[PDB]
Amino acid sequence: NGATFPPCARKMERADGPATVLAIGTANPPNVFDQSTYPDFYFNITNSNHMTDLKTKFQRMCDKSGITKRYMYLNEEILKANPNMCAYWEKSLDVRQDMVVVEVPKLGKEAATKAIKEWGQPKSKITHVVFCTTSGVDMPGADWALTKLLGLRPSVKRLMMYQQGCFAGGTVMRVAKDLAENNKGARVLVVCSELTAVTFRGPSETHLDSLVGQALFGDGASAIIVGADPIPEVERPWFEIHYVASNILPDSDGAIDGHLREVGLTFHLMKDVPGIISKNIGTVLKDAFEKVFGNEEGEVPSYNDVFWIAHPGGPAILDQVEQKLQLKTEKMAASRQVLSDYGNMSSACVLFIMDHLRKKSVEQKLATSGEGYEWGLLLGFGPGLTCETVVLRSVPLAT
Amino acid sequence: GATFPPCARKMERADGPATVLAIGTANPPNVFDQSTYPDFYFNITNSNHMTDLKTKFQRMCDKSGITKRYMYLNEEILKANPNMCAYWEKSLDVRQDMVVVEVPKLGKEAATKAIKEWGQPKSKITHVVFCTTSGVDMPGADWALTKLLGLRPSVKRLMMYQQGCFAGGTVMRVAKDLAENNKGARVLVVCSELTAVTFRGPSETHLDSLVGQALFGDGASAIIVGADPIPEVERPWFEIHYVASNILPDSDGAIDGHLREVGLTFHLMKDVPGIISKNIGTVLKDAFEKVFGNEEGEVPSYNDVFWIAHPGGPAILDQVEQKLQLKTEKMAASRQVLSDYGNMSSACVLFIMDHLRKKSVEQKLATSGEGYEWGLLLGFGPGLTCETVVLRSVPL
Repeated sequence: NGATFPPCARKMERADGPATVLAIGTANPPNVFDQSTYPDFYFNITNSNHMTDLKTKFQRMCDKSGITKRYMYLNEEILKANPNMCAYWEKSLDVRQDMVVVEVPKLGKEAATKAIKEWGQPKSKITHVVFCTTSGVDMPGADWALTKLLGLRPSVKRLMMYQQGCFAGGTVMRVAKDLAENNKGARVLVVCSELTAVTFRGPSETHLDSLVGQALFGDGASAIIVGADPIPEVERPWFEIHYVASNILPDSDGAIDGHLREVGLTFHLMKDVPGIISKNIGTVLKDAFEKVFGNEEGEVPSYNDVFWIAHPGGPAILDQVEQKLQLKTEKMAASRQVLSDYGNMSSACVLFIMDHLRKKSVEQKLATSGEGYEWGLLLGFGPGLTCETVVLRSVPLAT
Repeated sequence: GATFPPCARKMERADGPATVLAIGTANPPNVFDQSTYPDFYFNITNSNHMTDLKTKFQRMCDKSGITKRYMYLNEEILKANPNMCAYWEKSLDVRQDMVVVEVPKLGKEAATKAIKEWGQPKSKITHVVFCTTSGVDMPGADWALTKLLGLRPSVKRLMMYQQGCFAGGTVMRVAKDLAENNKGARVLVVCSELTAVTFRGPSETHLDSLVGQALFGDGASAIIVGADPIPEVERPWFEIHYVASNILPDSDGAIDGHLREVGLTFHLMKDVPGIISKNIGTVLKDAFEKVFGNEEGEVPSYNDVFWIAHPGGPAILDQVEQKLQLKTEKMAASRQVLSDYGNMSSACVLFIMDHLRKKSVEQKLATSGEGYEWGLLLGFGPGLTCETVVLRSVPL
């Protein structure tokens, strides 16, 4: 028998509208690093100035990175007091953990305070917390730590996403979607907070993929408030989450691997990451657009007629996706702007881009929060090789 | 505040409650008798000179409520790794080498059993939730499990790392929203825990680390969760109706865990059984109001629901029983798993769920929950976090 007790009404009432972004806040550590002269600083502080050839290669990596500056919790004083972090391969995890278990929820709190202020509702209305970081682990997690720092209700429903990597900006959108939609009244605080203190290390002539990481990764935290059924005249919608998908791309074993070791977090590239992403992105998107839009003539937007939020893992990914899909160069502009101003902040990146997109749209008096377009994409890429796809709708603006 | 015109939900949602459709479990092959574990433990850590500490540990084991545990570790592995037999040696790297391979492996064993019971093609799994407190890696154990099972590369994964002992409740809360908000979703949930990250030699000045050595065992459990079971094809066992999370008052620092170069370290700083047992009544009173209302004759007593309680240790079960005035039968299923397996962290509560339905079938009871319609699943861990889940059984 597949017998069951008599049905009862859904005991936890669900919402009816789509999960909606209601506020966005961001924060970065206070130490600014100009990319043009980062090689000078980096080879000085790692006591590596005798590696003249390797410094030239690193100057090339920095010059070609698409990054103008980065923010970091680390500075010269902290690094000098921790020589094991300045070496390429010395036991360090303990001091790295000591830093990030405190500083990632601290930075997350700064971003969350800004999101909550914009939202304009009292903190006690937050029912769910999603915390995402690739920088350290602890028990209780950063989610608990953030709850304490902000003074949220002790009954918030928390989800702690540790050690996930660069695609997880897409993942948290996918997680928040179901939380918000399946729970009437739920208001989800999503915080992504990333610090390079776990990955910073000195240079090695035989590990150029680890060196690329030293040129690309920067610090940042972003926070959003997600809910369904926004309260009219009280809350303000900015983006709607309509579709989510995840894909391990074909032939991509080992493309991006990271290991938490006694020497800290190591970062490995072993496949042509921009090549794998660009080779497969068309089928990923074609499937997503079919699910969202169907396929009747004149009903499916062209890729040039949606807004783009693409994780800028490096400039080559954006370049090769733009080439493969024949995007006009303005499509990737917002994603490139955040790469320029902040570098690769791992999971936090895509929310910085989302914030930049709406703020530029308002300033330039465009017809929507997504550059004048109704529909858009948010894409995360990372270990797997995992591609996270999110189809969004903007909101109309007065032009 | 304007929006575009509303449209129908683009990913259709389900209508019924999230339902447990299958359960499978698995344990490493090395069995450890709890009565003689102090002999084994003090020998393999070369600590036989700590005569008074061993007496203390024999007492802890005698009173643990545990008869046996399963572990990936054994004498051979431990002799090859003296840095794990010391109290405080750099070891993380070898611990990680073990658990990044072995926790998805053990999870795959439990998952294959769940999937076989479920009876549906594995390509029908749409989501994976992987939960562990044993190691971290990128890609994570969710990706590894997906590869080992041959699941569809488009499965939507949720990787829950470094969670701790409450997370068996957390994954029920996560699976609920995944299943209910997505028509057709079938969620593979796996909890897999290995003591290789926490095992270490004894210290006469850190008795709380000695607690973990007496209580923690290894295991993995897997469930298939979905809403709207396919008629005459899938078989419901339990329904998820209500979930809540609470950080209990005055519990700051009661249970901390840190991942260090010496592995995962375990710290107890307040009266954990006391904090849980003194605050659980308020938590459950709230959940029962939300689920059943406040009307005379409408709300079941705690004695008239089935219990699935994370057996962090015997004192938690004993004090919850006393503070809530439970008859002794209520904690029996939870105590049975503690006896047969020890504290398997997040995986425990799903072992208890499996035992409960299996004992119900073999004893020809009226429901999959010991004959009771409504039940509770509780997880407890760092925070101090209490995860509460109200379940419904099915008639038998």
